[PDB]
Amino acid sequence: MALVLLSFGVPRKAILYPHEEPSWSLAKDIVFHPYWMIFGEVYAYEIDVCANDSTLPTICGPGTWLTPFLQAVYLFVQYIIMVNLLIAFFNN
Amino acid sequence: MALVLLSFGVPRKAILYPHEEPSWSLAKDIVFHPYWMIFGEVYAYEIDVCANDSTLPTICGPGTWLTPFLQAVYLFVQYIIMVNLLIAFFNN
Ligand SMILES: CCCCCCCC/C=C/CCCCCCCC(=O)O[C@@H](COC(=O)CCCCCCCCCCCCCCC)COP(=O)([O-])OCC[N+](C)(C)C
Ligand SMILES: CCCCCCCC/C=C/CCCCCCCC(=O)O[C@@H](COC(=O)CCCCCCCCCCCCCCC)COP(=O)([O-])OCC[N+](C)(C)C
Ligand SMILES: CCCCCCCC/C=C/CCCCCCCC(=O)O[C@@H](COC(=O)CCCCCCCCCCCCCCC)COP(=O)([O-])OCC[N+](C)(C)C
Ligand SMILES: CCCCCCCC/C=C/CCCCCCCC(=O)O[C@@H](COC(=O)CCCCCCCCCCCCCCC)COP(=O)([O-])OCC[N+](C)(C)C
Ligand SMILES: CCCCCCCC/C=C/CCCCCCCC(=O)O[C@@H](COC(=O)CCCCCCCCCCCCCCC)COP(=O)([O-])OCC[N+](C)(C)C
Ligand SMILES: CCCCCCCC/C=C/CCCCCCCC(=O)O[C@@H](COC(=O)CCCCCCCCCCCCCCC)COP(=O)([O-])OCC[N+](C)(C)C
Ligand SMILES: CCCCCCCC/C=C\CCCCCCCC(=O)O[C@@H](COC(=O)CCCCCCCCCCCCCCC)COP(=O)([O-])OCC[N+](C)(C)C
Ligand SMILES: CCCCCCCC/C=C\CCCCCCCC(=O)O[C@@H](COC(=O)CCCCCCCCCCCCCCC)COP(=O)([O-])OCC[N+](C)(C)C
Ligand SMILES: C[C@@H]1CC[C@@]2(OC1)O[C@H]1C[C@H]3[C@@H]4CC=C5C[C@@H](OCCC(CO)CO)CC[C@]5(C)[C@H]4CC[C@]3(C)[C@H]1[C@@H]2C
Ligand SMILES: C[C@@H]1CC[C@@]2(OC1)O[C@H]1C[C@H]3[C@@H]4CC=C5C[C@@H](OCCC(CO)CO)CC[C@]5(C)[C@H]4CC[C@]3(C)[C@H]1[C@@H]2C
Ligand SMILES: [Ca+2]
Repeated sequence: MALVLLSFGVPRKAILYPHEEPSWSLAKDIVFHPYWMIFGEVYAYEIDVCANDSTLPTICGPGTWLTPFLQAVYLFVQYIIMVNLLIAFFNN
Repeated sequence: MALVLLSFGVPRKAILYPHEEPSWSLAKDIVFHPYWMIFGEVYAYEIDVCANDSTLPTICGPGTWLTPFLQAVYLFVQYIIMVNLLIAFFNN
């Protein structure tokens, strides 16, 4: 579940923030939001940053349309596969 | 699950609110938010109170960077261990 977390956070930060200097904040940002998605937080108005109801309208830029597809795959793997695999692990 | 709740609420209130007089509101605040986290509410914009998108920007202060780590551990224990232990209890 932690490798799936990093498989999503690194491209999302890379696509949405293309103009970053090296900083230890990059370690925070690739882990932070994808972790809280395991626990119910979809960040509904930060998906599709180029939409009209977005709370991150300045992050809209070249290629940020990829991130809704990335997050759809992420949560399918996390809730629908890995959380239910973990329920099933405990039962048996 | 109730002791894990108090193991998290007391330090979060202590770290984020260091200048409190004795009041019965302290009994409320160490229980209130950690309980609603069991039920889907991550309080996404109150995590990392020193961030730019925070809804509690005046709570930023010395040592408030500890609370995202505390809440990550809390919800791992609550959903991923204790809720699934309770699903498994009912099944068997
Ligand atoms: C629930 C616990 C996880 C939570 C963290 C707390 C851990 C608490 C304690 C846990 C007890 C440890 C259990 C046994 C393992 C022993 C040490 C070890 O690492 O060994 C393995 C090497 O490790 C690897 O091959 C992978 C190393 C990556 C670890 C990164 C942690 C990511 C999860 C972090 C969470 C991210 C959350 C994001 C997703 C929600 C190999 O195993 P071994 O050494 O051969 O020993 C195995 C058994 N034996 C002795 C019979 C051989
Ligand atoms: C999975 C992959 C993860 C990534 C790996 C790489 C990790 C590299 C880590 C690098 C950390 C060091 C770089 C920063 C230097 C300190 C200054 C700093 O940033 O201060 C900030 C807090 O942050 C801290 O004080 C540091 C946080 C320390 C804990 C980091 C955990 C790393 C390992 C895991 C251990 C976990 C425990 C369990 C272990 C078994 C304070 O500033 P601010 O918050 O920005 O707020 C600004 C406003 N203010 C001035 C009012 C404050
Ligand atoms: C024991 C079992 C093993 C656990 C696994 C490993 C644990 C993960 C370890 C991660 C390493 C830690 C990442 C932070 C790096 C340092 C941050 C820093 O220097 O500055 C930041 C401080 O911010 C913080 O100190 C808060 C960090 C975020 C909380 C992480 C919660 C854990 C979620 C994940 C848990 C699952 C992880 C899944 C693994 C893939 C801010 O940046 P700054 O430049 O200081 O200031 C910017 C100013 N600004 C804020 C105003 C904009
Ligand atoms: C689902 C129910 C819990 C919900 C609350 C409602 C309770 C409803 C009713 C429940 C019926 C009671 C079942 C049996 C126990 C009898 C009384 C008792 O306490 O006995 C135990 C002492 O108690 C302790 O050792 C711990 C005391 C702390 C209780 C605090 C409540 C926290 C949960 C609150 C929720 C926080 C939620 C936060 C997390 C989500 C010892 O047991 P005993 O006395 O020896 O008897 C056991 C069996 N015997 C007779 C065979 C020996
Ligand atoms: C787990 C650890 C928990 C902590 C333990 C310590 C507990 C100590 C408890 C202390 C309560 C007494 C102190 C306050 C005095 C009354 C005045 C007051 O605050 O009024 C407020 C409401 O609140 C109340 O009226 C009181 C709430 C009573 C229920 C508390 C449950 C305690 C035990 C559990 C029983 C649960 C049932 C199940 C039992 C089996 C009204 O004011 P306000 O809301 O601020 O709004 C202001 C605006 N206004 C003026 C328009 C209103
Ligand atoms: C039966 C089975 C056992 C159950 C277990 C024990 C139950 C827990 C018992 C907790 C004790 C009660 C805590 C409140 C204390 C009194 C509040 C007070 O005096 O004032 C507050 C009134 O606020 C309220 O009256 C609302 C209290 C919060 C709701 C609690 C929901 C239960 C969540 C947890 C359930 C799981 C608990 C898990 C256990 C760890 C406000 O403060 P004030 O100073 O009056 O005014 C401030 C003004 N202001 C509001 C404008 C800012
Ligand atoms: C393939 C599956 C079936 C789908 C069929 C239908 C789709 C066909 C497939 C792919 C469509 C690719 C082009 C679409 C972009 C058009 C709009 C656009 O300009 O967007 C952006 C650029 O976008 C680019 O420059 C494209 C970047 C390359 C993407 C590499 C493959 C992505 C899919 C993975 C590989 C596929 C396999 C994945 C596994 C399933 C916007 O940037 P801009 O142009 O500068 O806009 C102005 C911005 N400004 C105003 C801020 C300055
Ligand atoms: C250790 C695990 C691996 C992590 C490695 C990397 C991290 C290395 C470890 C720890 C880093 C500790 C220092 C980081 C703070 C730097 C930034 C800073 O100033 O932050 C705060 C102060 O912070 C303090 O004064 C530190 C408080 C002591 C923390 C005690 C241990 C915490 C971790 C538990 C023990 C560890 C074991 C836990 C089990 C895993 C900000 O306060 P300030 O300075 O006044 O800022 C100005 C504020 N003003 C503008 C509002 C006025
Ligand atoms: C197998 C996994 C692949 C992904 C990953 O885990 C292992 O690989 C790790 C390597 C880390 C980087 C290493 C070095 C630096 C340089 C530093 O430079 C200080 C700049 C400035 C501070 O303000 C000086 O003042 C900033 C941080 C950065 C870029 C790390 C970011 C996180 C990274 C990408 C980690 C990530 C979670
Ligand atoms: C084993 C567990 C350890 C944690 C815990 O449970 C048991 O221990 C309990 C003890 C409680 C405190 C006892 C006394 C007071 C003094 C009172 O003084 C009136 C001030 C003002 C009112 O406005 C006068 O006007 C304010 C409340 C406070 C600090 C309690 C807070 C909650 C505490 C910390 C409880 C907490 C849930
Ligand atoms: Ca939910």
